[PDB]
Amino acid sequence: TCPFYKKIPGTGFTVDAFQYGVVEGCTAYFLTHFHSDHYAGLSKHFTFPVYCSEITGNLLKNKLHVQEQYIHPLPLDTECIVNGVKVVLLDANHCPGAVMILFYLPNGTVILHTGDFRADPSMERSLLADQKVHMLYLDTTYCSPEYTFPSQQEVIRFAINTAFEAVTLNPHALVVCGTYSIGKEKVFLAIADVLGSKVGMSQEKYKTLQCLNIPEINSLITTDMCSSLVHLLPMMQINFKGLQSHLKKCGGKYNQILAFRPTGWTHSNKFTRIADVIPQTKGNISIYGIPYSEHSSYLEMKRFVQWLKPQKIIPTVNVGTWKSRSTMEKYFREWKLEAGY
Ligand code: NI
Repeated sequence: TCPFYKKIPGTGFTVDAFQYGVVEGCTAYFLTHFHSDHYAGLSKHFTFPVYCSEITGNLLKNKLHVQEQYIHPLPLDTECIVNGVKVVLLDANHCPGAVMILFYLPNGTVILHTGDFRADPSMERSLLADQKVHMLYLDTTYCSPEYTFPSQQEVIRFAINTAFEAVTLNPHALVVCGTYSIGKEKVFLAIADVLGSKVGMSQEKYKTLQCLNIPEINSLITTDMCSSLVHLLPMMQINFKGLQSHLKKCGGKYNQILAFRPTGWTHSNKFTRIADVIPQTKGNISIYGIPYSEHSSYLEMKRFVQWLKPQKIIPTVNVGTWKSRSTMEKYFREWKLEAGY
């Protein structure tokens, strides 16, 4: 059945709750972003109001074939009324089109649902600064102190410098980047830019990227693999067998692959700096795992919450085990006692 942490009290609303059938009493279904664990259930047969960003609405129409009459896109940073309740959508610093949702309840309670997010100090100067938030529905993906990672900017610097050096030493090397969802576009787009290439990809992935309102996209991507030296493949194909196979398909145009896997966290982070990352190599294939995260580190999450000072926190991630739930509740109490709220 629909879990309580997907329901917004005092409303008829749910958040990211499309795989439970008709949720009894739900008058509006919000979708925070286009990732499969969150949209699971949606299709052309859905006949209830879906409330989302413009970009998520493009993807629903084009990829899932949801009918237009049931897609209700909202502008960001704008007070809107939905079934008699004031709401605002905020940028979540996740993947393209991802939002947080502020609900202003008729009784005066204010609720923030972060969806999936990477907390950032820039959020401290949005419409969130303007009133108190009582309840926070929190993306707790990496809510443990072991989870450190570098800035996205540091990671992209490493990737750009590594790719440019490789291809300049060997003009016959091919760069490959893995993907299995929207997000993390900066990785392959930044590398393509430094090399003076477009990124080549399948027709399905090109279609998906053409829904994202990214500026000058027609200048950065292509379905013509022959004209491109940065290729995108399914994440599943980023291994030695899958890459050897891909290299055969390129007909002796290339004699080396440098591949990138933009993972979330991996336990090389507890020890190793970005400067010190090394690839796994077999023959003329090298694979780099790089820690490009679109979720908050522990310290970023902690700073956001200690700034916001919510009265109650409802975790939305890692809620399935008692040991996880209890650990998270201990951190929330530490944060509250350190900061004084
Ligand atoms: Ni997500």
